Amino acid sequence: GLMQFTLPVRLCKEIELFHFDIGPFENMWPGIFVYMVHRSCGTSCFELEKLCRFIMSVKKNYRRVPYHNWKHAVTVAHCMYAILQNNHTLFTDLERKGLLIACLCHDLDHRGFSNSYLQKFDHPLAALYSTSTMEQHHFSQTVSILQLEGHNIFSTLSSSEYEQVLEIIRKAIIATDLALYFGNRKQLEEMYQTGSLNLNNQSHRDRVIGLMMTACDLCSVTKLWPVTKLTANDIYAEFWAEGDEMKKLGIQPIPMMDRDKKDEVPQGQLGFYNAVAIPCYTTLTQILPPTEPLLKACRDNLSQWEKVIRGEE
Ligand SMILES: O=c1[nH]cc(-c2ccncc2)cc1CCc1ccccc1
Ligand SMILES: [Mg+2]
Ligand SMILES: [Zn+2]
Repeated sequence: GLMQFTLPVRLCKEIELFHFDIGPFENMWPGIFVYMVHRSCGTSCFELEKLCRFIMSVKKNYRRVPYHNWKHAVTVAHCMYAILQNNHTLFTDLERKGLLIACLCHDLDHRGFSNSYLQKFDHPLAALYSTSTMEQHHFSQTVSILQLEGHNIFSTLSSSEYEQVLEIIRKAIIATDLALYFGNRKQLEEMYQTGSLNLNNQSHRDRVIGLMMTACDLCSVTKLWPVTKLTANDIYAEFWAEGDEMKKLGIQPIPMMDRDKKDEVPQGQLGFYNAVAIPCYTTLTQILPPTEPLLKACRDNLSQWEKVIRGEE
């Protein structure tokens, strides 16, 4: 356990910031992840040999899709890490352990398609799981990987702690279903304004961790503009392939997914920042004030999209 992980100076400093980009070197992503677990949870919360084997099995089960890939998994885990490090005392030993793993695992074996497309195509996963289709799959793949010989990073936990951490991970991954986000934020909003929000209420924690998962999952909108803009290209590469596949089933896709309607991209972003990103990070800052930088960066990027529309770039 005397084996620390250390990053080069620039990464060591930049990694603490909400807008850190993990960079184009795939082979450094596992070290970045281990470094985040060690600083977030202690050097003592996982057997390194088991952690390393788990990370490489998780990596192996992300597919080579334009956006919902291994890079996304680590980007989302880094954002969660920035949140946990800026709210040290608000989270239990187990929550910290569970949530970084939840984030690395949250999109396992994603095929590049929405729950909507699964249902319309009539994929087997849509009969097996009627709602949060991909998200029940991702949690399923997580549990499968935990049961591979030498992969149970949670072996040291008491039997009850083990059930607590797998329940934190399960609610965490399900919460990445953006259809569940809207109600979840409205309830948190109401509960914080009426003053009822109580973090000793497990069901209240659940909702808050759900909102953090949405915040970490959407964190491309909180980066520096060139990262945000270039991540949007990869996001649209999947959306447009899905629209192509909708058209192949005889269905007109929503314009966001229709590569004929690229013209409408800037206005689509406006919609999304106003309907989703800004409310998400607004509510998140109200409940966890040290996450304000996510809201500020999101606001700057909305402003950058406004400039794109006004032909100023
Ligand atoms: O970072 C993201 N991750 C996921 C989403 C998303 C959109 C719709 N449904 C589910 C998740 C959008 C963004 C960024 C904003 C964005 C970029 C590109 C296209 C449209 C919106
Ligand atoms: Mg997902
Ligand atoms: Zn995701």
